[PDB]
Formats: sequence, C-alpha cells, structure tokens
Amino acid sequence: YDIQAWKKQCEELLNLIFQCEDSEPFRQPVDLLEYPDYRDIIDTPMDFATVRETLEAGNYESPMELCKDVRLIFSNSKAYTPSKRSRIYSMSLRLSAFFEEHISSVLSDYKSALRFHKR
Ligand SMILES: OCCn1cc(Br)cn1
Repeated sequence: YDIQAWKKQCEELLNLIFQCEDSEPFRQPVDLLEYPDYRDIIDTPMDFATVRETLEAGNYESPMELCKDVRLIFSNSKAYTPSKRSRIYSMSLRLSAFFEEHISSVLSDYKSALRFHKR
C-alpha cells in the first residue's frame, strides 16, 4: 500500500527500456532534419528521455500519467510509419509489448494503494 512506490518502479522500468535495443529510435526526440514533415503528421512528439526527465523533475503525479506519455511514443510511431512492416514500427510493437507487460503491476499496486488510503 505504498502510494509513492510507483516512482522508483518506473525509474527501473525506464532503465530496462533504455538497455533494450528496440528502444534506440525512441530514446531522444525524432530528428526533424531527418524527418522534415514529422510535425505535419504528429501533433505531440514524445520520447523516453522526455519521459525520464519529466519523472525526475517530479512532474508526474501518478504512473497513469507516465503510461499516457509512453503510449504516445508508440501511437506516434504507428501514425508516422509508411508501412506496418517498417523497421522502426516493428521495434515499437515489441517494445510496447515489453512495456505493457511490466507496467501492469505498477498501475495495479498504485491504484490499490490509493483505494486503501481513501478506505
Ligand atoms: O523513430 C521515430 C520516428 N518514426 C519513424 C517511423 Br517509421 C515512425 N516514427
């Protein structure tokens, strides 16, 4: 029932994601010199360094907010891919499966802890 435990759990999960070769295209903001029309397709860029920085700044109140930004990295990749068989999009699908697998208990434990606090 530790209401604050999600934060270090999220830090450790971001460390695992950064060690994963599949996170390479998502570790930093998409390069606009490389993809000049990126902002014509994507309204809200997101990447794992921005997520880690937001977390370390104390700018996430809950793991649900962190989860919304991580899922935005994957939906941006799906929206920008020219094909569902592209290398970067294929890496995003594997990384998203790995993330969802690990974030589920973080979300469950936090929501359980908050319900106990308001019991
Ligand atoms: O690497 C993030 C930029 N991007 C390229 C494709 Br394909 C989808 N998103």
